[PDB]
Amino acid sequence: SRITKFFQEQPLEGYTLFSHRSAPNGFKVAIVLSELGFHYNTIFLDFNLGEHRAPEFVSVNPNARVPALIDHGMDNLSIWESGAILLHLVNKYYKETGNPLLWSDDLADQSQINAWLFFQTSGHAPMIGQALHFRYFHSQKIASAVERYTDEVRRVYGVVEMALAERREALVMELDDYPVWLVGDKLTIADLAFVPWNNVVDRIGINIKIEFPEVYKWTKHMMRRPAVIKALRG
Amino acid sequence: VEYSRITKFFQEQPLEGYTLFSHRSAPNGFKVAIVLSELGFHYNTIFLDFNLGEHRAPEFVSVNPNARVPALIDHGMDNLSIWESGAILLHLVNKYYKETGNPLLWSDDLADQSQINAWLFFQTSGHAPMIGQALHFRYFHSQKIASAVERYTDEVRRVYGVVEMALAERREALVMELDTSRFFDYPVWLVGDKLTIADLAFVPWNNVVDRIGINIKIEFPEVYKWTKHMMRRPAVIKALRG
Ligand SMILES: N[C@@H](CCC(=O)N[C@@H](CS)C(=O)NCC(=O)O)C(=O)O
Repeated sequence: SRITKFFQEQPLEGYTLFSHRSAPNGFKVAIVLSELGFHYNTIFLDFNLGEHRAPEFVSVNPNARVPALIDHGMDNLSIWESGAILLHLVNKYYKETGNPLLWSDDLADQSQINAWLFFQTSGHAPMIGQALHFRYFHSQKIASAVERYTDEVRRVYGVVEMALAERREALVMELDDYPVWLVGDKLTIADLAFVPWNNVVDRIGINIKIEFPEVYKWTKHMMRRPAVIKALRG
Repeated sequence: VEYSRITKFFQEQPLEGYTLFSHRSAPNGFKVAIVLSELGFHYNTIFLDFNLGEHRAPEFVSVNPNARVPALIDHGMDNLSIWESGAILLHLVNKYYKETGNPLLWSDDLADQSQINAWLFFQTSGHAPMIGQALHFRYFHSQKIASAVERYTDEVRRVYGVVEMALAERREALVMELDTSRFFDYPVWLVGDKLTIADLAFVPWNNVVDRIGINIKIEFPEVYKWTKHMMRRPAVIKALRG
């Protein structure tokens, strides 16, 4: 219950992140949190000891998974889905700052960003997770099952790859080496949501540098960003 | 592969309003319709013929790069195009909010918005997909894999447990909040003690789970009442029916 008295004298400001030393989705919030300049504690839970299943924590995230973020300033608000946490942070920053950093003050851009973000957490992350399970942890080796998800994951990358190619193509049509982004010709939580998972697809035989050119650049760019490194060391 | 029809659509696009690209067996398609309907937004639905490869129409893969449904076009906003059911809902509730002043199925307070998304993502991230895999192995995979079918059926029963537990707490709340009992059948919601897109998002699928052998009414009491109130609403009925 190391989480108990952590709930009897909580901070007056700042944030407390609930992640795991390997949870890619946990890294999603770290990166965004660092990028926006928010100061935050980080509590790494141990799945094996079942800590993400203990009472005091599912009181924070009923689903009992990571990440989960306590917003101390907002009277210790609890947000749990990584996607929910990102939209909360960029919203929170735009409200305090007046500058849509990693976000957008335009409605059509927000929709396009939410689109790529929902697509990421629902069509990209889950499938990868599934691919990982059948290749490394499922109670039995079943190729058809692994192929299913690795294939789907390639379908997804093909989607983003073609998307980035059109953006590039659009840029290059500037005949009178630049980074490309999914929305608004600017980096947003739409792009950063993919990096944590992009760095792990090799464990399932997907070579981005060889298979997805525009994606390799897109992600080489994000990986070179301090915050992404400044919090990817586990 | 005949999408000569879909191509015609993109040359003569309506002035303003909304067009929805869905399919008669797409729960997520109806999740959109249901909300598009609760907010009073008029719209025409195009049911893409996947068998004819209409979802591969170059014109359609520009609106929705992922060639999947739903997909909503906001003609009013210069034919803008949103493609994730979750992204479509948020578009609607925000659009509705700045155009009326009243956040129907939404919330005007930052906190409540975070809590609504939480459930919303949970529904699009952990609910729909697992139900899609359970359904896949139990019915369409290339071979029988009982362990794969059990794995996903369990996840669906586990996520349902989360919602059920969530709704149970909300009930206990209201109760010991005016009984200082009859109020054991007063409508309850996930956030703000009001119906929101957080709640509605689930109804389309909640009628799909019998196919994987889950009996909500017998196994999820709180969920059962929850879905039944939403099902009695005129706007919901019109949506699922059309
Ligand atoms: N839909 C959630 C997924 C949460 C999730 O599955 N998190 C993983 C870590 S990436 C976890 O908690 N795994 C522990 C387990 O499954 O027991 C999100 O995107 O935040």
